[PDB]
Amino acid sequence: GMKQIEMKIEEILSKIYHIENEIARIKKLINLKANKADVYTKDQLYTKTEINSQMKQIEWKIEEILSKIYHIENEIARIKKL
Amino acid sequence: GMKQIEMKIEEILSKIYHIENEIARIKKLINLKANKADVYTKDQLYTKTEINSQMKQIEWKIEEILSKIYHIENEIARIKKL
Amino acid sequence: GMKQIEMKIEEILSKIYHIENEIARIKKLINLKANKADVYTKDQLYTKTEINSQMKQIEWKIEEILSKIYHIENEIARIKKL
Repeated sequence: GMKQIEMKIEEILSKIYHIENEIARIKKLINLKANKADVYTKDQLYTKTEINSQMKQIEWKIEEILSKIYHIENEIARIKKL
Repeated sequence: GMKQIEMKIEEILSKIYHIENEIARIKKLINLKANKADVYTKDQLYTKTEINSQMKQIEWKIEEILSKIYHIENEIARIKKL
Repeated sequence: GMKQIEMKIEEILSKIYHIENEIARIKKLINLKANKADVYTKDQLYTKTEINSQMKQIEWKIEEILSKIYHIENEIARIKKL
């Protein structure tokens, strides 16, 4: 059954051929992936949404300050009879 | 030694079987990994700790301003004899 | 042609040997890659450059406020003839 062995070998060669192709693809895919060492994880970062919320709170405080200052400027104008 | 060849073939088939299984696993693993193109690296980002430090400095400045404004309001009250 | 079969088998064994080595390497590489589940993507994050721009705008507003307050302090000094 030498011909039978020859058939099993060709089957094996085709399996290997497709595996080698899949490995070539995999290696390329892996090179497009980010390393753990080069990135930060979610626990280490604020999102845009979170930063926006923090910034909006600062804006609010600044606007309250601007209103206070404007009131003071008019209080001064009143004191100066001006 | 046809039986001997048959043994080597079965050994090879089992090696291939396990390789194919490992490749299937790998492909699934890879699909769960983040692409370099979709993420920022550490050099491009501030952490929560860094943002917190920056925000705390802004808070400090705002509190110094609020204290200045409160002093000015009382200076005005004193000028008004009020 | 038993010797011919023996040659094809050794060729196959060497192909498998190198594949197994490449798979071992791949598995190690994959373990160094970041998971999608553990990271944020670009659309979800501000970069250092963007945060710096936002912070610089806050600094600008704070400096404008400090200048306003300094002017008011001197207006008060003038009112007090002091």
